[PDB]
Amino acid sequence: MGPGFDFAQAIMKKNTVIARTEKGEFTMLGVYDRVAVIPTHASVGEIIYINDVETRVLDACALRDLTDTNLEITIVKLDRNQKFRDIRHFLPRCEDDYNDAVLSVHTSKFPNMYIPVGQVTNYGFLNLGGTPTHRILMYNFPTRAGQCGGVVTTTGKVIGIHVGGNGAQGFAAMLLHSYFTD
Ligand SMILES: Cc1nnc2n1CCNC2
Repeated sequence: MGPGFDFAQAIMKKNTVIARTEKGEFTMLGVYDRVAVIPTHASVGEIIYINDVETRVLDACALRDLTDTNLEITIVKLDRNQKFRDIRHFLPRCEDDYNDAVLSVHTSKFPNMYIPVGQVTNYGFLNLGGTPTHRILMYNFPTRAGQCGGVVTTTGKVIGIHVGGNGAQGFAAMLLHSYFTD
């Protein structure tokens, strides 16, 4: 409907896939080449389904800050026959707060969904389903089961991936440019 949705739509159409693990279906953001991100609670194994295609996982690391605290981001390298559009130039370099964000989701259950979540706080520390977690972004929208992995964007920036909520607020793990230097 406007410039926020236009940026979000561009990321969803070219840079997302449907990832299925033994823990369910997730929005998965492709970042560059065969490299994508997914919430660590997806529990990525040796084999993952990508748009219902059986895919070998070539390498996978969980992201953790230098305090040895969970960031809730898993980076995955897929044995896929096609590269993603490189979107690393849309990743912020530093922790920040934001105006006017959209949360975008694409699953079997929630196809082509775009939520205007408004203002995004650099919240920092969150106890996330019992796990101390750093670099959390917070927005005042009552997000639900099915939205994990959902991509959080502003006009010009891909800022995070949705990892939880409490029924009043939603929470996203920051994406930073330094996670994806090759
Ligand atoms: C690409 C990339 N960046 N960090 C990681 N990877 C794939 C292997 N695991 C960790």
